[PDB]
Formats: sequence, structure tokens, C-alpha cells
Amino acid sequence: EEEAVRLYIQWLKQGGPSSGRPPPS
Repeated sequence: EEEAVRLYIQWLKQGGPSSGRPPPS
């Protein structure tokens, strides 16, 4: 699934944009 975005999803999994984290989108 997460490959190239595994490093983004890690953010989105970090707690999500919800957490206040900046999307490495």
C-alpha cells in the first residue's frame, strides 16, 4: 500500500492531520 507515501502516511498515521501535523503531501 504505502510505498512512496509511506512517509506521508506515516504522518497520517501519526495521528493524522488531526494531530496538527503538516501534510508532507
